[PDB]
Amino acid sequence: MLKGKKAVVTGSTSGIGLAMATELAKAGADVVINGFGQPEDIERERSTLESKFGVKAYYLNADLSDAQATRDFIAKAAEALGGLDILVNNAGIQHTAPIEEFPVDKWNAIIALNLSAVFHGTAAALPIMQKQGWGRIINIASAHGLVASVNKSAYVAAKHGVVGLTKVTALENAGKGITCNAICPGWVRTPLVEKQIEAISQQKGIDIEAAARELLAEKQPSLQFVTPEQLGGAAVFLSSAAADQMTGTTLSLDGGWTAR
Amino acid sequence: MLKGKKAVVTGSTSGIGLAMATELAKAGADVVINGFGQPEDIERERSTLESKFGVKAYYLNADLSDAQATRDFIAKAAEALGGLDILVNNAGIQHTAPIEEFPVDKWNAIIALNLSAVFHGTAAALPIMQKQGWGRIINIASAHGLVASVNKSAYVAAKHGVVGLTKVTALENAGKGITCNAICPGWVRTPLVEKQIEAISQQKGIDIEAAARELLAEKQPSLQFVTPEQLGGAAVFLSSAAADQMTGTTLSLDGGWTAR
Amino acid sequence: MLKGKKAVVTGSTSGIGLAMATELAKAGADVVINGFGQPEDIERERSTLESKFGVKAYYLNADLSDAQATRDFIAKAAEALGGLDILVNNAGIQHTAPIEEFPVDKWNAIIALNLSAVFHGTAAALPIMQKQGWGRIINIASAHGLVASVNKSAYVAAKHGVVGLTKVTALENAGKGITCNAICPGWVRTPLVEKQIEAISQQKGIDIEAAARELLAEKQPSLQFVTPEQLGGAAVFLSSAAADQMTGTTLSLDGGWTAR
Amino acid sequence: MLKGKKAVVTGSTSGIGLAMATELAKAGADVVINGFGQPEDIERERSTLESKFGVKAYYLNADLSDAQATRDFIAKAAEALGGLDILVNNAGIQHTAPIEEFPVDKWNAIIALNLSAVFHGTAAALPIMQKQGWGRIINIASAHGLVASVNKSAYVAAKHGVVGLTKVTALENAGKGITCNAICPGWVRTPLVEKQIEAISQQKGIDIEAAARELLAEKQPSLQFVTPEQLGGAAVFLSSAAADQMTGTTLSLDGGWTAR
Ligand SMILES: NC(=O)c1ccc[n+]([C@@H]2O[C@H](COP(=O)([O-])OP(=O)(O)OC[C@H]3O[C@@H](n4cnc5c(N)ncnc54)[C@H](O)[C@@H]3O)[C@@H](O)[C@H]2O)c1
Ligand SMILES: NC(=O)c1ccc[n+]([C@@H]2O[C@H](COP(=O)([O-])OP(=O)(O)OC[C@H]3O[C@@H](n4cnc5c(N)ncnc54)[C@H](O)[C@@H]3O)[C@@H](O)[C@H]2O)c1
Ligand SMILES: NC(=O)c1ccc[n+]([C@@H]2O[C@H](COP(=O)([O-])OP(=O)(O)OC[C@H]3O[C@@H](n4cnc5c(N)ncnc54)[C@H](O)[C@@H]3O)[C@@H](O)[C@H]2O)c1
Ligand SMILES: NC(=O)c1ccc[n+]([C@@H]2O[C@H](COP(=O)([O-])OP(=O)(O)OC[C@H]3O[C@@H](n4cnc5c(N)ncnc54)[C@H](O)[C@@H]3O)[C@@H](O)[C@H]2O)c1
Ligand SMILES: CC(C(=O)O)C(=O)O
Ligand SMILES: CC(C(=O)O)C(=O)O
Ligand SMILES: CC(C(=O)O)C(=O)O
Ligand SMILES: CC(C(=O)O)C(=O)O
Ligand SMILES: [Cl-]
Ligand SMILES: [Cl-]
Ligand SMILES: [Cl-]
Ligand SMILES: [Cl-]
Ligand code: NA
Ligand code: NA
Ligand code: NA
Ligand code: NA
Ligand code: NA
Ligand code: NA
Ligand code: NA
Ligand code: NA
Ligand code: NA
Ligand code: NA
Repeated sequence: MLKGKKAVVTGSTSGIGLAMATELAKAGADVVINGFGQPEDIERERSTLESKFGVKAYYLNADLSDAQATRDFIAKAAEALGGLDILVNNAGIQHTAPIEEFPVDKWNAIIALNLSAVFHGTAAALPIMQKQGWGRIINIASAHGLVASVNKSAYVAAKHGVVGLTKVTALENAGKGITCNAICPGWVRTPLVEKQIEAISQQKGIDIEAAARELLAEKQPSLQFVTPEQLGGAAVFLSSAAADQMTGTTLSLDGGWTAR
Repeated sequence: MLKGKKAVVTGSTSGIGLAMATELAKAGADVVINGFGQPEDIERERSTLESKFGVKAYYLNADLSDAQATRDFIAKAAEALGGLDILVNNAGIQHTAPIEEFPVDKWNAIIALNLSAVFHGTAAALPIMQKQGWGRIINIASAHGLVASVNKSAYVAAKHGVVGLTKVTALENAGKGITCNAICPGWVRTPLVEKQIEAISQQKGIDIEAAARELLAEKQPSLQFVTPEQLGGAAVFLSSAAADQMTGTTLSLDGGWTAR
Repeated sequence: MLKGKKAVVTGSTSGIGLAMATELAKAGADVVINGFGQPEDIERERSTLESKFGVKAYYLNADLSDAQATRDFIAKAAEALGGLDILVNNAGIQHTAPIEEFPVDKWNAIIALNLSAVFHGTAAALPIMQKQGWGRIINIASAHGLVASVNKSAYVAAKHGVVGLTKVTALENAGKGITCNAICPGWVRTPLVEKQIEAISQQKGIDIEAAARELLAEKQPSLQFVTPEQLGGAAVFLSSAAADQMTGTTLSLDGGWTAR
Repeated sequence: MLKGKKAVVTGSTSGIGLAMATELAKAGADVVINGFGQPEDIERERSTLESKFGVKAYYLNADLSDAQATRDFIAKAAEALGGLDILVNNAGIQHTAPIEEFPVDKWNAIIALNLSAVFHGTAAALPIMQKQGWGRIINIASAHGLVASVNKSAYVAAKHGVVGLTKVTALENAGKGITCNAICPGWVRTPLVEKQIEAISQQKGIDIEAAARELLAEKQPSLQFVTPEQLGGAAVFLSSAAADQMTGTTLSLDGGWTAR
């Protein structure tokens, strides 16, 4: 249980981040959500976190590709919550192309969100955690923070960068009651992945589900998707006392991807 | 909760394994314990698992440096439990010396217990898990399955071997409902480590607790020990549904050791 | 021997890059050098590469923190050389501060040079190498592309990012006659490190050489610096036929840093 | 050049080890060879090392699955050579089967040769290298010392163990003029691999060369074999001055295997 804890989840209007916010709320944490989407859906998300799980929930819109907006977001989040115990740096994007064709603006956008926002969010959060002598920073990296695939230069670079940044954060705050770890998922069937399944299905002239199977077969030995719920469970474990001395490391939920 | 689950923990008469057995019993699992020690203490351990936590508990004595004894142990364990859902391959020993002075019999003993017993125990357990379509194999490796220190050739070799074996086990059983992962602790203050703290204290002419601090400072950035209870919590997480697609990987609870 | 080969070394007016350019020239390669410094020193460097080693050498000034300048540099380099066989992405900077004090502009500057320039330089070079069916891209990462230290968030993030980018580059160009690998040095006594030795010497109130010894003792088990000449040798090996099937990997010359 | 150096290569009657011995002899080293095979072929190998390359060469038969035989081999080798500068621990075997079907005797045989012989050979060599203040220990691990595949439990465990042992050796002898590193090949078309290509060809009902292509496609992005000659080149680089501060690490020549 995380009763009383104050959590922030970036990019929690969709996908993995939405499940993170849900699982933390179900554990008893008040939650700040963030991200893009339809305003009606976002407000329904916010209000149902409160009405289902009896916590406080706030939505703060911030484009975390902007450094100052990210730092201002963390301040506003901590003000809303009355503190900041758990930060989940989750927001991210993907774009696929070979390096020589990879758009410079897409490189910049992926580095800005998937890497730099993790730095800026961490930097803003840390003094709050340091003052109280407790904190969790949970970075959502990827299997692609540990290994590579073709046509994902920016994303692999960014995610490797997140794994490095995680280690530094941990070392700088070792023994302070603050841990920092990176959750490294394999394939999870969110909109980020559905776009790649569709692109495969076209390339190969197959139906969407045959394409999903081929995507899994190439990388993920279990031949099953990792679920957002599972990953929310992992974040809840990282937030627990059992994980007091788990810091600076990666937690891979990837169906065997990185074992081979 | 692991209500109804059937667990086996090797080397669970002391240290980390004793906490593993305790946490699994507290989660509702029936438990087979194993290891050396005073018979009066072992029977008190067994009986109090039952009387505290309302599960069944059995003690089976087996020297797991012997391959056939290890395989016979798993059979006897599964017969006692009426099945075998969770295997924790935990028993291990340590000996410190530079390579050219390292006793050949100690190399053999460390390889036999710390590596080969994990293979033989896994081999015996797997068909039971494969038939039922569910299982957890949880190998207790070390930070020394990922990095080295001086004067620990056999142990580092064995533990690296366990990390490799974990990956194979996972891959071979991917998608079958069976996962295999390695918990990689840093320093935990058990008798295995107390011997090294004492040897330091002599070498340096300091008291035992100053020696414990020096041991931590050299390797473990948090400057705190990992606890057996924490590691029992990690095993309980690995046994959970959230960890259905966590397989073939390492879970480091090491206070930052492997981050630097 | 690399007789006839056409090489480019970024940040080759100082330190490791200067030794890279020297060793490649000594092996018979024509060389484009790059970087900041005193014009008189740079021209002496250029002209003495030619007069000592009988190759052609060119200096192209480009601030590689600018993406378009980096891409324009590679074009100008290939035009000067009449081709482009070997690219050494070496230019880099360092800044030390804890995350919450780490200047946003320094984060941006380190990401731009130490990571993004590697992407932009690679992207520009690749089509030239792909057309000829041979190439070497040699990225100078660090031990800090594999592990972390305190107060080096941006640099560790960038260098981990370079290690990831290296892997992608390799995979995308597997079998094409092009390899991409990352050289990961430990401490090398260049101006980048002399600044840190000086900062230590002040912090600890010791002389510069006692500070150098303390810097080595903390991280580098050999207690010796890696030399620029050694690293130039490593680049010459990577450029050789023996390394035709060495791709996507790290070559650590670090006195044991990453072994522990 | 390694003129005057004294080298020992285990398992150098076939495959990678034969190329190791050849390249070291071509660099000017006297060489002790070792392994099984036809006596006429072995003597022709020995004598042609001498007649082609003008060095001394000796063949010492030792079954390195036996610890004392391994230690006695190193003594006899050093006596033949008049010293011992470079030790290449290369001899190894393979067997494929799922864990629950994996023969206990094959586990024991693979651990004994592929792991324990590396320990015993290292232990015997080290005092000779320590006394002279120079040495190279070059362990032939595998991609399977870093990652796993199915049906290779013993081999993956052993090779991970070699990677760990390499790190310890390096750390214990840091700064002494002795380095220890592990060469980690991908597929190399020796008899060890030809057996697996044949087993595939049967399983799939295809010709041998289509099977070789399928073997490469599954693991090795370059779609080319690594050659024994290349690996001999890598050993010659490790033996060079440029590699004085390369210690405790892995040198992967694997066509991209471990990048993904
Ligand atoms: N889906 C996978 O298979 C997978 C695997 C490994 C890691 N990841 C990582 O998981 C994280 C979540 O990804 P997902 O699959 O749930 O994707 P998703 O597209 O479902 O969700 C992305 C979330 O980030 C938000 N977002 C995007 N741009 C933003 C910006 N500039 N500022 C603030 N918010 C922004 C979106 O609105 C959304 O809430 C990402 O970091 C991704 O890299 C995903
Ligand atoms: N303590 C640490 O800091 C630490 C760190 C990393 C990993 N580990 C690993 O944790 C595991 C448990 O170690 P611990 O610190 O609790 O040590 P411990 O000495 O307290 O416990 C060892 C257990 O194994 C049993 N045992 C020993 N030899 C055996 C044999 N031949 N057959 C069956 N049982 C045997 C002992 O009786 C005891 O129950 C080991 O695998 C060890 O390598 C320990
Ligand atoms: N010295 C070490 O111990 C060490 C260890 C690991 C990795 N590295 C890496 O080695 C590489 C070289 O570092 P060094 O120690 O030789 O440092 P150095 O300061 O001696 O040399 C840096 C070189 O890069 C050039 N440079 C800097 N900013 C630039 C810009 N914007 N555009 C173009 N050129 C620029 C400099 O003019 C100089 O030629 C760097 O990538 C560094 O991260 C160094
Ligand atoms: N071929 C590959 O693709 C590949 C890939 C990675 C690593 N490796 C490793 O390379 C090394 C050499 O393998 P290879 O492919 O050249 O195989 P190989 O079968 O051609 O050669 C094996 C050598 O070891 C010798 N040998 C076997 N048993 C021995 C014993 N008990 N005592 C002494 N010598 C013994 C053999 O006689 C032979 O000289 C092995 O360690 C292997 O694990 C091979
Ligand atoms: C697996 C998935 C991710 O890493 O986000 C991908 O897009 O590669
Ligand atoms: C840390 C501890 C262990 O790995 O068991 C040790 O003995 O090194
Ligand atoms: C070792 C050195 C480097 O990585 O450049 C440092 O500044 O940490
Ligand atoms: C690649 C090869 C080896 O590792 O020896 C194999 O048998 O898997
Ligand atoms: Cl890929
Ligand atoms: Cl050490
Ligand atoms: Cl540090
Ligand atoms: Cl596999
Ligand atoms: Na709180
Ligand atoms: Na940003
Ligand atoms: Na059960
Ligand atoms: Na055994
Ligand atoms: Na390390
Ligand atoms: Na050329
Ligand atoms: Na740039
Ligand atoms: Na000699
Ligand atoms: Na042996
Ligand atoms: Na991999």
